[PDB]
Amino acid sequence: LPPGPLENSSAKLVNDEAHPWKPLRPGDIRGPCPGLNTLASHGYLPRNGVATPAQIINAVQEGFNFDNQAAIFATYAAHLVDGNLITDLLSIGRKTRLTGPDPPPPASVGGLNEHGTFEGDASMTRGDAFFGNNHDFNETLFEQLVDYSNRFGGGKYNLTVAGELRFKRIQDSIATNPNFSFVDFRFFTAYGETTFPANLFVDGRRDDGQLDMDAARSFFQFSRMPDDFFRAPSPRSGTGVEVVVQAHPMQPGRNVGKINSYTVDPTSSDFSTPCLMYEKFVNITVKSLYPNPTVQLRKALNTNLDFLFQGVAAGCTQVFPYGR
Ligand code: HEM
Ligand SMILES: *[C@@H]1O[C@H](CO)[C@@H](O)[C@H](O)[C@H]1NC(C)=O
Ligand SMILES: *[C@@H]1O[C@H](CO)[C@@H](O)[C@H](O)[C@H]1NC(C)=O
Ligand SMILES: *[C@@H]1O[C@H](CO)[C@@H](O)[C@H](O)[C@H]1NC(C)=O
Ligand SMILES: *[C@@H]1O[C@H](CO)[C@@H](O)[C@H](O)[C@H]1NC(C)=O
Ligand SMILES: *[C@@H]1O[C@H](CO)[C@@H](O)[C@H](O)[C@H]1NC(C)=O
Ligand SMILES: Oc1cccc2ccccc12
Ligand SMILES: Oc1cccc2ccccc12
Ligand SMILES: [Cl-]
Ligand SMILES: [Mg+2]
Repeated sequence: LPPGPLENSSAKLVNDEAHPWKPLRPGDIRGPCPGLNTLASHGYLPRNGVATPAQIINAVQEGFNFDNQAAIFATYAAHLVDGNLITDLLSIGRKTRLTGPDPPPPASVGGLNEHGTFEGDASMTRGDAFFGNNHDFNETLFEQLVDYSNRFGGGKYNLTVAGELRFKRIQDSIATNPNFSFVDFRFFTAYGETTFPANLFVDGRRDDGQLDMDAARSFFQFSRMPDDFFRAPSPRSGTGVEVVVQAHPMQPGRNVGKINSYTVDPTSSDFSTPCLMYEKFVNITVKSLYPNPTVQLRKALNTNLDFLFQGVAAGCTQVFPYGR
């Protein structure tokens, strides 16, 4: 079962004796998420970067005070499209035999590195998949984050910086990635993610939304908590996302095989239709990976889809692609 919320959600030291940072060993997997990467590199998750959904939910709550609903939604969304539903294992990065025997095509079980399932374009510190690497820390992109922090955040990363950088990244992908896609699930996650450094990488004794660049580099590049890092003082995920959207409101769309051809997609969900984002994720994205599953897969899909629905913001109706 998905873990419940923390019994005690106070700020506390999370870079502690039981959770030291260690460098990668051969075979250890890190991916496009600096949060999960850091949890793995401090042993909140298995240090090889392969974990169960329950391990992931417990780690994001314990290590960073990610809220339960967001933890559940993200984890089961990722697991459904990138994880092995039979073995209950998900790679936080590149596809690995460690997640076990694969299901039939067209399912990929590609880990979080898979492009276009969860991971997508206009990431802050990772390049678009089209440019060759959607997962490793990129120094040039991080230096741009520092520059935007200097220009809009007084040297710190905050929601104002997020609003400007989010837009810059979109516009750079429009200008250079002929395959740029910015619809549906990615349209939502691209905004929320930009709040996470301000909400979750800021020491919880401050919780002031102003992330310094030394801490930012430590998390984004080295998957390492600052010495003496306290987690956030209460559960939170994407609060302040409205600031980021309001800075430069966008419509969902994509380039259409050429640069500078961004074309709005009226079939995509947007922030006015959050339930549509959920329904399309299940009916189209998940169903297309598993169009006619065999018995054990069908049962695992339905279980994980029920868990996903627990993380859906209130008011949406559950959909059942494989029946009830
Ligand atoms: C709850 C389970 C989570 C999963 C499965 C997950 C997975 C992912 C994935 C696949 C991405 C790539 C999005 C992209 O293409 O840019 C991403 C982005 C990101 N995640 Fe998470 N994430 C989770 C929770 C968290 C938490 C708790 C934090 C912070 C503590 C966090 C911080 C970030 C950041 C900062 C980015 C954007 C990095 C960048 O653009 O350079 N995530 N996440
Ligand atoms: C919760 O944890 C905090 C910090 O570890 C501690 O001070 C407090 O006594 C615990 N109990 C409650 C209910 O806050
Ligand atoms: C290009 O976008 C398509 C969907 O429009 C996606 O299937 C594919 O993985 C993307 N390729 C790259 C390398 O960006
Ligand atoms: C990092 O991002 C920059 C700017 O988009 C790009 O030129 C470069 O190919 C990427 N990779 C490396 C290793 O810098
Ligand atoms: C970010 O920092 C800048 C400069 O200190 C400040 O003007 C702005 O109000 C801050 N934004 C947020 C959302 O804290
Ligand atoms: C998803 O499929 C369900 C039937 O299982 C249907 O009721 C619903 O309208 C569909 N949603 C979308 C957005 O296709
Ligand atoms: O927008 C989001 C909401 C909740 C969780 C997320 C995890 C990763 C990336 C984006 C997320
Ligand atoms: O309201 C939201 C919009 C987009 C992404 C989010 C991620 C987490 C939590 C809330 C989010
Ligand atoms: Cl919570
Ligand atoms: Mg990306």
